[PDB]
Amino acid sequence: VLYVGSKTKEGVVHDVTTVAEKTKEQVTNVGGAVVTGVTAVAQKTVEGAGSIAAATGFVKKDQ
Amino acid sequence: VLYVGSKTKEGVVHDVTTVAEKTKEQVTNVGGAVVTGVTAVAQKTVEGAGSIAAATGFVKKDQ
Amino acid sequence: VLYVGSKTKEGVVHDVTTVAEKTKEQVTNVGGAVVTGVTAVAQKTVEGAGSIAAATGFVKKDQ
Amino acid sequence: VLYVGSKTKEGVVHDVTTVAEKTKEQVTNVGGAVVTGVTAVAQKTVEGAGSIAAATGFVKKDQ
Amino acid sequence: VLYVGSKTKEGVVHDVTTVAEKTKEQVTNVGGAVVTGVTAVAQKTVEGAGSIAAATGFVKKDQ
Amino acid sequence: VLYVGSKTKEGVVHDVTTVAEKTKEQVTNVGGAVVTGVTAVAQKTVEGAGSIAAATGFVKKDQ
Repeated sequence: VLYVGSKTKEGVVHDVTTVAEKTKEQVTNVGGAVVTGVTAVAQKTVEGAGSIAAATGFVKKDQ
Repeated sequence: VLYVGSKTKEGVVHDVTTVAEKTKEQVTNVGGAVVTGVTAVAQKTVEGAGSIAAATGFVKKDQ
Repeated sequence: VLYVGSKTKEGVVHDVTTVAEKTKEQVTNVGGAVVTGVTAVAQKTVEGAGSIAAATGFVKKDQ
Repeated sequence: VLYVGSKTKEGVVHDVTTVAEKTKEQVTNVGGAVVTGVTAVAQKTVEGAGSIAAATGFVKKDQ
Repeated sequence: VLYVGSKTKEGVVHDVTTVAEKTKEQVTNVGGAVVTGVTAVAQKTVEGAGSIAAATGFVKKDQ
Repeated sequence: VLYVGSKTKEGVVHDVTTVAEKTKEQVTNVGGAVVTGVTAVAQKTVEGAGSIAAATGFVKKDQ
């Protein structure tokens, strides 16, 4: 690897605008996962067997 | 690998605009996964057997 | 690895604007995970087997 | 550029919930008026002398 | 640029919840007016002499 | 730039909750007016001489 004057931009998130508006919201949850907001994940490298990069609303029940 | 004056842009997310508006919302959840918001994942490399990169509303029940 | 005058930007998050507005919100939760706010995760490297990078609303029940 | 117009809610009614359970009700009316249920009126304009907008359980015995 | 207009709620009614359970109610009315339930009126304008906007349980015996 | 307009709530009613449980109620009315339930009135303007905006449990016996 060798850069010379290069404007590299690996693995980013930007300029994310959300104008939300809810007059009413009701969330009932039992055991599970609920996600209703803004999420932003930015990773460059994730190495590993069995791993999980960037879960969101994840439900895992193994044996 | 060798860059010279190159404006590389690997694995990004940008300029994501969401104008949402909900007069009423009702989420009932039992055990499962619900996702109702904005999500933005940006990864460059994910190595590994059995892995999971960028799940969203994922339900895993193995044996 | 060798950089020379390069403006590298590995694994970042920026310029994330959220204008939210909720007249009413009701969250009932039993055992599970609920996420309703703004989240921003930025990692460069996550190594390891079985690991979890950047969970959000994660429910894990293994044996 | 992206434009989103101006909402307006001149004279509305919404989100009226009434639950009843194991409810005994006995009513005896003689010449009068009785109201026992849910009602919702939404008008924008009512004009005129002597008018009666949105009566409910009204009795009117003039001479 | 991104524009979001100006909301307005001139004369509304919302989010009215009434639960009842194991409720005995006996009513006897004679010539009068009785109101025992949920009501919701939303008007923007009412004009005129002698007008009666949004009566409820009203009795009117003039001479 | 991002603009968000000016909200306005001229004359509204919201979020009215009433729970009742194991409630005995006996009512006897004779010629009069009785009100025993939930009410919600939301007007923006009422004009005119002699007007009666938003009566409730009103009795009017003139000569």
